[PDB]
Amino acid sequence: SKITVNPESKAVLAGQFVKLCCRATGHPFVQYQWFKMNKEIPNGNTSELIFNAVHVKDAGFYVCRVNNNFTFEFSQWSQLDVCDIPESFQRSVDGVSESKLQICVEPTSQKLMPGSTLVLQCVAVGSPIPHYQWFKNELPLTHETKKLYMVPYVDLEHQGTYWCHVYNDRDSQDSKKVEIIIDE
Amino acid sequence: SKITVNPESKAVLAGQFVKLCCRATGHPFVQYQWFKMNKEIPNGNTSELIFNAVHVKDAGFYVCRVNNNFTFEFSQWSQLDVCDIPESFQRSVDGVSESKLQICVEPTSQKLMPGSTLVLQCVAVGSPIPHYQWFKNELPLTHETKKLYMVPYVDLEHQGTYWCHVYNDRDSQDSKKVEIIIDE
Ligand SMILES: [Cl-]
Ligand SMILES: [Cl-]
Repeated sequence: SKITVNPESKAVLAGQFVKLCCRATGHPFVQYQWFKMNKEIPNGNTSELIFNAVHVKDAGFYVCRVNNNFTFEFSQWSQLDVCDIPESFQRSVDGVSESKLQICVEPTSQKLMPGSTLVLQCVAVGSPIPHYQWFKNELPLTHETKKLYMVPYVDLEHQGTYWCHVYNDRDSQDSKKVEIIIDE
Repeated sequence: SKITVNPESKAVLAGQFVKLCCRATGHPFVQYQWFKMNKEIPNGNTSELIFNAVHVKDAGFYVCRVNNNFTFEFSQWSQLDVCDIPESFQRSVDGVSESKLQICVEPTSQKLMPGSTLVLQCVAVGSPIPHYQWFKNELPLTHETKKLYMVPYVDLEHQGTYWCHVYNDRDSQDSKKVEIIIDE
């Protein structure tokens, strides 16, 4: 029959306790079957899909099929993103995944020389899944929408103040504004 | 602002004309930006994302972000599946993708010997995306939910009548019931 609760797309750290939920109107008098894409997850025949301690391997797209005698309904797709980061960044994050949007890894300030690789990282967790947008000197970096902002070979033109805008539709958080100096 | 039309997950053949749609309440007085996962699709700044002649490379997960001055809303994820099949199976399918659920590639009847590889194929197109479930002698084959049903090395026990149940939530279509003989 019809679905009351659809699963949320979310970003979590590896090792954390994570659930994905699907609840029908007929609950508990319906059948549930979870899928990671077209793979029928074995023993994922319950309302909520539980990863006791997520692994990066677990990241991907999930859907839940709910049936009731005659019908069949597929839930919305849920994207599970699993980030592997050192313990040193897991401050203010326990072994249970929480929905709150929060930056775990912040960008860094660097003095590089022309020809260096510039690597900028911003890792956040939250539900709904966080989105990224990198900025340089108050302007958004066209198409820079990942945790990583990388420049293979820097010119002097790459100098400036950088930050990442992390956001969903419940919250947003700008990362530290970092300074990238390019000289010799 | 709020979203009126969310994109549907769909399966299409390569070369076909395909659209993905997102429409907000504020239309046409809003901004649209499409994404293939976290990649900001360039020039996908319109209500509908158009693939004039899809390529397999195009398959994947898409979302549309709609903003209106203050707000931001992400649509539901859409799964685009692109199947590459010979022209000989494209009968009753033109160069424009249609929503109707229909089997293009059917399983085949075979007389194999113990140790053979048994390959069973069932390819369908439709919107919402079709789902598969293989059956043997009236019983569903536990966890066989892909276009392909493959057995690397057949025993005599693999003999029987097979078919694929293709389905979404608007329609379903059973494939030809095929006979698999295992002898010598
Ligand atoms: Cl959930
Ligand atoms: Cl659509």
